[PDB]
Amino acid sequence: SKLRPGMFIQNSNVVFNEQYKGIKILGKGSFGEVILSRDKHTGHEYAIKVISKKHVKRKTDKESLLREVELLKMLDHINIMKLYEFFEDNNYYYLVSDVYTGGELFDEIISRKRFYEIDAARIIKQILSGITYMHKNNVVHRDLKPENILLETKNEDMIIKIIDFGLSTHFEYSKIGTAYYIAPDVLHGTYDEKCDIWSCGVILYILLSGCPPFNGSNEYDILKKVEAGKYTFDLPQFKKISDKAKDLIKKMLMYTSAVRISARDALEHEWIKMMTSKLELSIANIRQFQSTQKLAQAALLYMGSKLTTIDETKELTKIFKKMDKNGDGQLDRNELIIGYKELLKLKGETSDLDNAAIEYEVDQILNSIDLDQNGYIEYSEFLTVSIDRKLLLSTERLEKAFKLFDKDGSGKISANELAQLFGLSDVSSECWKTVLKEVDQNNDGEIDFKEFRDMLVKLCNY
Ligand SMILES: CC(C)(C)n1nc(Cc2cccc(Br)c2)c2c(N)ncnc21
Ligand SMILES: [Mg+2]
Repeated sequence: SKLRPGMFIQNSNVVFNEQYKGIKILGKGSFGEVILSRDKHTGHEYAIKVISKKHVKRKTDKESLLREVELLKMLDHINIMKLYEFFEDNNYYYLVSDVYTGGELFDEIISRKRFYEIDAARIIKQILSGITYMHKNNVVHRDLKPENILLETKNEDMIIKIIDFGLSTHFEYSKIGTAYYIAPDVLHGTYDEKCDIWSCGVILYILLSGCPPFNGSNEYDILKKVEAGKYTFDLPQFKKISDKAKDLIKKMLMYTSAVRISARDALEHEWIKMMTSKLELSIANIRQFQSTQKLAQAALLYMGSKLTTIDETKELTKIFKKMDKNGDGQLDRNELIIGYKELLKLKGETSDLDNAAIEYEVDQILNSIDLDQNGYIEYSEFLTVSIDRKLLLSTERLEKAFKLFDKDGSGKISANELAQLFGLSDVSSECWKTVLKEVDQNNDGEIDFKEFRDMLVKLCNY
């Protein structure tokens, strides 16, 4: 968790397979992190997903994965992520793909001023076209979420790009919005290509209403409704939505996979052929549903970072204690890096990419401190700044998620929305309510952002 999006590593000179030079971290996806990399010889830029062998187990043998890759390399579709190459070392699996500067689908949608029914039709059509092509070539996604649906460019020429296709069949860990889209076929272990239709049917339902078919402020609550398969159109949003659109959803959300509509039949459905041929939807509900998920995970990452950083601080202090032989408290720049590495060795786990992140971590803390030019640093001061910087980064991510959440709000969070946020964060109702008392002083039932953060801090303290 030492690699953040946007961070440059080209000074570190990290090379993958002796031909791909790491340059910029684009972020993190399924099973690993994605790194912008340039070809050492040609100069092509690529996106490389870095899956580590220690954190992520493999569900299949080495022969089957290679055959799957060779199949994915020969597949070309406008809505499917291109896979150029697969390789591995002692610590990582590497997947080389194209660079998509667009971003997630639901993010671009809630960044727009408004959303129409025709827009949702064009989006679904591209998705189904990609799913159809992959199904014809016997490839199943199994894990289709709005996170796995990107755009090629920042446009308008909207081009949907489906990613992580076929990765879930071979990989498994050894986020928060996954239970909404998972098919009952997968939950029963007996899945086929029809599960991707279910996932797409759920997305269409959300694109049209702004609300999940199978809702809940908790994974167990959501998965129970998915298991039941009981959904409805009893919403104010579906009152203006065409019967053609409802007919498509009904066919895609069939519990029995044999009865469930296929990808090509859905692509040739009456609703798509009419709406994408040659009425404005609730964008507020989509924005509410998306930002709530984003703010909730930002809350988890905040509390997660603060709590994790404390324990490693107590761990690095022990290590730095055994390195400070004169007891002056000052350590070398080289000694600080060694301490970080000895933390990993005592945990079993270093890699050159990992060593690069460590140096970057150390330097960024040293760049925040008025350094004495004797070459020595107080490690207590070092760890203190380390804590504050990680707290600062967590707040900035919290500010960005809140900005999206409060686009058309009163600047405050309700008491109900906290229940939805902390519910998805698996936080006990007795916990955040007791903290809400200390945070809300005028008993308004509503609180601003600073007060919301104070809650997260006090929760790490309870
Ligand atoms: C937003 C971010 C998480 C940084 N991401 N994720 C992917 C998807 C992806 C999926 C499988 C293998 C690779 Br390479 C890349 C991806 C991409 N293909 N291009 C640019 N960013 C990407
Ligand atoms: Mg010393």
